[PDB]
Amino acid sequence: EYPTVNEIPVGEVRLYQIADGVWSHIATQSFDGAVYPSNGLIVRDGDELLLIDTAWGAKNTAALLAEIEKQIGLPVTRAVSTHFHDDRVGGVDVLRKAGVATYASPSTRRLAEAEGNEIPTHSLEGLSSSGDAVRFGPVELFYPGAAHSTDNLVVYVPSANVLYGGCAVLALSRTSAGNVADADLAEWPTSVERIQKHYPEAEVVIPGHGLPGGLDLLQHTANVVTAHKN
Ligand SMILES: [Zn+2]
Ligand SMILES: [Zn+2]
Ligand SMILES: [Zn+2]
Repeated sequence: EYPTVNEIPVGEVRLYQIADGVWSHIATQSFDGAVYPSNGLIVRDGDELLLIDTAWGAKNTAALLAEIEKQIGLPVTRAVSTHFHDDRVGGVDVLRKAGVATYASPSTRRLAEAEGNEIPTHSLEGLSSSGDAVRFGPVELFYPGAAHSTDNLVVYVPSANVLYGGCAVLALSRTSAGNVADADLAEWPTSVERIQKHYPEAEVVIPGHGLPGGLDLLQHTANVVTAHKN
């Protein structure tokens, strides 16, 4: 029942309910000759919402806000981008203009600036080194170490044991490590191991692109990245 890339035209956004007050959002985008799906998260924060990642671009993110209004009907007040690529920060300006407080680590902000991407405005403190974790409303933010990018964060929702891996975690469908332009292939398996050790009770694991699954998405990722690296 999870929305697939084949089912979502570019410009449309789907929501998928994972638990009471937890949704993923799914969008698609034209990239490097293909159409890719992309996931983010929505977590209820009292009578407000916390958004994890944009929907990969301004038009997609505007559609996301519209979809949230008609499906959930609570305001997005804060957003966190989990690394500096456009599928995570592309749309930050739309969010900011809509009244949303956009957040990222200092590293992500720096890298977004350097890449010419939109820059989340507010800085997350306490995430500078491997293994660091902080609470942020209804979620925990965790820096597992460099992986898909040097700055990538993962997000855990303890109310539902939902682990949002973002792009540091690969879907089972991936046969390569994907876009590795900014990746640390040497560190990535160790960073996955940190996630495995810190979140052993995760029920659901959501990758940055493609279908959610269980904990074996983590070991899958380590396996693919190690094979790639070799
Ligand atoms: Zn990325
Ligand atoms: Zn602000
Ligand atoms: Zn990605």
